[PDB]
Amino acid sequence: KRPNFLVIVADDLGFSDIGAFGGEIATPNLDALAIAGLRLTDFHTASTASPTRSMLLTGTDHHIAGIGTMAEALTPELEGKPGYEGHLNERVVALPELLREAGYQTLMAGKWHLGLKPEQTPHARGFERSFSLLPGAANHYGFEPPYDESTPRILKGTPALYVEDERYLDTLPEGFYSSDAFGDKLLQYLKERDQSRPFFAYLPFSAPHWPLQAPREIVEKYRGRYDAGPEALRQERLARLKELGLVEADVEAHPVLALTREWEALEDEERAKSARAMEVYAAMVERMDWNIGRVVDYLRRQGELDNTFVLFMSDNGAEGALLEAFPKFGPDLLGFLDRHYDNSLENIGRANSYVWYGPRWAQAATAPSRLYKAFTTQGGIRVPALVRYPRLSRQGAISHAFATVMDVTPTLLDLAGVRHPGKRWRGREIAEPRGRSWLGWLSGETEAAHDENTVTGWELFGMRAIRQGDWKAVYLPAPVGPATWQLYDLARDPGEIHDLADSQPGKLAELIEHWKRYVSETGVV
Ligand SMILES: [Ca+2]
Repeated sequence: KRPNFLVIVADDLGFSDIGAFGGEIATPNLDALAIAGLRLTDFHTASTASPTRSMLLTGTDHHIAGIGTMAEALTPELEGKPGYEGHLNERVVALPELLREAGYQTLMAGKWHLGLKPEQTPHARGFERSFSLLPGAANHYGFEPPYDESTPRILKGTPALYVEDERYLDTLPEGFYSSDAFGDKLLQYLKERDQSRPFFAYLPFSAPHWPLQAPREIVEKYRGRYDAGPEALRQERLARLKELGLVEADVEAHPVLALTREWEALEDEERAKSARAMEVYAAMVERMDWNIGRVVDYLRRQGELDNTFVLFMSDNGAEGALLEAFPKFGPDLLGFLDRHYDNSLENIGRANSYVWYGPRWAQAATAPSRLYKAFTTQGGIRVPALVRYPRLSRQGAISHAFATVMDVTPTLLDLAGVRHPGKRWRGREIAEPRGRSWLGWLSGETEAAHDENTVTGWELFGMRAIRQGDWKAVYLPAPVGPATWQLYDLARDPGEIHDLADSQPGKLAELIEHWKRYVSETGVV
């Protein structure tokens, strides 16, 4: 009996946000899956959305698969470079393409971020039914600003661009809210399925990505919950992570780094607005979980859930960016929002608000890790993940076994009984996976899918990392870092605090040789 797959991806959700990962946010559906399943604490993505998604659906690195950098960041200089096409390219075959030609029904509702053009949509790349937001973000209610010369580039790049199969949509339905619409559509496609054949269901939410927006009735459940601020929260999260066994009691958390004012330096009005942004975030996460519950509860009542491999993950670390801090996102983002949105306290969270919660709230959720989204430190690339599938032996536990998002395609092919086609598919050259199937590990035959000699690289925006076993070197250029390689023993120092470059040069030099091979093999520019 071939299993079904349900692959759920949160957008910018933090490590300790979910209850079963140490958080205060109501996530009852995900908690039940997590505690019955396997919770992963050493599972990694890339540091932002589209790199990670290209890896998820191929089993190889984003510099091969077409998102060598984010499409939104491409330059004339990068044009023509293999794997910097700005969309999922044809140097790869996608997981749904392989499963569909083997009898699986491929169903998707959510954010794509792997191409905007017709030949790059889910319908072109293996999904028989799909309801999708093509860009990397959008207003969750479909409220659009005017688009003219004056519009900030970050808003120009995030329109509410939706497609259903081949149909680029003209209007969005009344009551549109991104998470609810994705739950509604995937539920529709499941109810309409051929019940005599398995499905591959992909549920990439755009929540809890900015702009932070959620139903007022849910935000109201969190009124006052965050009045003590993001460092009080970080302390609550760290304590809970340790109580639950997700982090060891002796772990030294990375200090919090922000150019903004600390909570106690803020004025009452400023704190109230920041706390409300976190209340709205919490509601986004709760409402995402509610929609997950609708899908999972349907499958449960169908008697399909126990034969469904359920994977939940976030796509990168929590979002600590200050969007106002980047001229590339402008011009004049704050002024534009002042003149076109209403970010006053009582409107934060509504369709015509536009807020993001900033670096201190983000680092509460990445703690004890260093930094957050778009960095190659663990705060950017270690994300929460769970697997619920009762056939497998390793269930009910917390695992600190090393894993990455590139392992997912090989694992699901393995479970599906489908071989990766090798180096050719549909008359073209394609890449072979760099990840490894989890089935030996999850069946109890081995302790992990990787070992102390496994080598994994990362690069984005000029930031780098290279890992072998539990040794990891990081390169952060100015003014994000010292502009030289730093070396961490993640087994002793998960916070990437103690730079061993000077005391262990032999190890660093080994990892630099691995970095150079990673560059060569994947086409890093
Ligand atoms: Ca993301």
